[PDB]
Parts: sequence; C-alpha cells; structure tokens
Amino acid sequence: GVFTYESEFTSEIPPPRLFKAFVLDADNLVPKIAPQAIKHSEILEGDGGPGTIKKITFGEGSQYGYVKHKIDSIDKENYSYSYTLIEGDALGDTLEKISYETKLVASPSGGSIIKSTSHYHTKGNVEIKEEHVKAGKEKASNLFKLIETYLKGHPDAYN
Repeated sequence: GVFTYESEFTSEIPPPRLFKAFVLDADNLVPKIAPQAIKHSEILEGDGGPGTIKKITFGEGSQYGYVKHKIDSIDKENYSYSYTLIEGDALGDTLEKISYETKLVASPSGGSIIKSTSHYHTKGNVEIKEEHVKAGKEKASNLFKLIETYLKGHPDAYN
C-alpha cells in the first residue's frame, strides 16, 4: 500500500551549506533560487523543527498552487532531513499521507553526495501512477541542482 522511491546523486557544493539552506532556510531557499517554481514559504506550526507544518506555494498553473509539509526529522550532524506532506494537488484523492526523506554526505572527490527518498500512503485501496511519482523524481533532481547552484553562485546565502 505504501510506495518507496529514492534518488542518489552528488554536488560540487558542501552539504552543510545546502543543509542550512534547504532546512534551516527552506522558507528562504526556494523563494531565493527560483520564484518560478514556488510563490513563497510560510511555516504554519512549529518553527522549522519536527512537528512544524510548512505551507509551500506554487506560482505555476492558472489555479492556485501550494502544499503543506510536516517536518519529520533531520540530522544536523549528518546533514539529513525528512518531512511528511499532507497536501498537494498532485496527491489527489488517491494519496493521503506522504513521507519525504533526504540525506547529505561528502565524496572522496571533494564534492558532496546527496541521497533522497520518498514514500506514499494511499487511502481507500488506491495506488499512484508512475507518471506521478516518476515526475517527482525529475522535479526533485532539478531542485537538488538548484540548491547546490544557489550556494555555489550565492556565497552570501547563509554561507
């Protein structure tokens, strides 16, 4: 009933910089890298820790676009981050609880490795469509290169 998808890649930028950005600055990282993807981020509950509910908005699509992310846990010592999504026009009535996980590390070449993972919790005996989960893989990969490029080109972004 639960789907499991993961992605593995690396970046020439340090993970402690992309980490402070994606997590300690997610509300200011996405709205600073490319405003063409999200309109703005506003935390609804908590302050960025576990149990905090963030509301990311989208500036693409005639209809209003936005989602809600519930922090699940992070590893400021290992640079890992994981949250739970409960809203999103992509979840439709076929999906309900969403689980998102992300991990950061370093490589022997100086660059940094980035391991991500996500899951789906359908409700009512339903399943997701490859076109849906497969599209998230390409969207999550492009976002990873936007965070590393942001700090790589913006040495002032929480760096």
